[PDB]
Amino acid sequence: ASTISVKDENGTVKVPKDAKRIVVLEYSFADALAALDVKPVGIADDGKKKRIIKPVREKIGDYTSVGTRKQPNLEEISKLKPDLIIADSSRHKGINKELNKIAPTLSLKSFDGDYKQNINSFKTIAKALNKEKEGEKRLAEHDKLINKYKDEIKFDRNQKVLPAVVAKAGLLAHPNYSYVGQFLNELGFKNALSDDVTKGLSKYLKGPYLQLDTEHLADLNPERMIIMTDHAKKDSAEFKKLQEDATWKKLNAVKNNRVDIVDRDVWARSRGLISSEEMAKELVELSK
Ligand SMILES: O=C(O)C[C@@](O)(CC(=O)NCCC[C@@H](NC(=O)C[C@@](O)(CC(=O)O)C(=O)O)C(=O)O)C(=O)O
Ligand SMILES: [Fe+3]
Ligand SMILES: [Zn+2]
Ligand SMILES: [Zn+2]
Ligand SMILES: [Zn+2]
Ligand SMILES: [Zn+2]
Repeated sequence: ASTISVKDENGTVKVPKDAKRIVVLEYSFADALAALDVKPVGIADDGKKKRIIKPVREKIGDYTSVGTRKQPNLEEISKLKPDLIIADSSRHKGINKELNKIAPTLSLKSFDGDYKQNINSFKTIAKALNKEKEGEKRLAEHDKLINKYKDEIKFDRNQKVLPAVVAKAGLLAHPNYSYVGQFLNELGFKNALSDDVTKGLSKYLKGPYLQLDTEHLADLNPERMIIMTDHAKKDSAEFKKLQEDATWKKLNAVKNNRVDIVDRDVWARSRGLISSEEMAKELVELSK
C-alpha cells in the first residue's frame, strides 16, 4: 500500500490512495465530496440533516451524524472507522491529535475561511482523493455559473451592502474577509464595512463574524443589507425588536427599501459550490 501527500493547513498530510471511508467535520467538506460524486460515512451536522443543502443532501444519501461541528463526538467518529477525516482548521485545533489517532487528518479552511480559501480547500480535497480532473471541471462549471449570474444581477454595485446575522441577540456582521462578504465582493459588491472599522470588533468563535452595537450600525448606515435567518417565516422574535428600534428605522437601506432576508443554512453555514450557486441565483431573482 501507499500514500498521496497533500498540504493541509498545518503541513503535508499522508492520505491513503485507496481512501474509501470519509468523515467530514464541516458542511462545506460534505459539499466538496458530493461534487466529486464521493459520499462520506460521517458528518458533523449539528444533528440537523436539513442544514445540508438539498442538492448535496440527496447526492450524499444516508450517512452517520458525528454530532456538532463545535464538539464532534469522538466515539461515533472512531466507530465509523474512517480512512480519512476532514477537519476545520479553526473549529478543531483542539482535537487534532485525537483525530489522528483515529485516522489521518486533513485540517482545512472552512469556518474562518473566506470565499477563495473555501474553494482552495475544495481543490485540496480533490487532490487528496486523486480527483483533480473532476475537480477542475466542476470548478470550470462553477466559474461559469457564478460569472453568468454575476452578469445578470441587476442591483447597482455602488450601493454598499452589510450582510449580517441577528444572532441571538445579534448583530453579527460578515466583513469582506468572511465567506459571504468576499463572495459578495466577487459578485461586484462593496462591503459597507470598511477594511479598517473591522480593526476592533470582537469575533464570534474566532471567525470573521463581528459583533456590532446598534450604534455602530447607525454610523456606517449601509445602503443595502442582507439579513441571514433560520426562521422559515423569516420572522424571528429577535429581528422584530431590531425593526421596532428607532435607530434601525433611520438606516439608509431600511428607508430606501433595500433589505433582503435570506436563508442562513444556505448563505452562511453551507459554504460550498452548490450553496454559492443558489446564493447567486437568488440575488438575480431578488434584483428582479
Ligand atoms: O455556523 C456557521 O458555519 C457560520 C455561522 O456561525 C456564522 C454566523 O454569523 N454566526 C452567528 C451565530 C451566532 C448564534 N449562534 C448559533 O446559532 C450557534 C452556532 O453558530 C454554533 C456553531 O456555529 O458552531 C450554529 O451555527 O449552530 C447566536 O446564538 O448568537 C452561522 O451560524 O451562521
Ligand atoms: Fe454557526
Ligand atoms: Zn459601536
Ligand atoms: Zn457612533
Ligand atoms: Zn420564526
Ligand atoms: Zn430564532
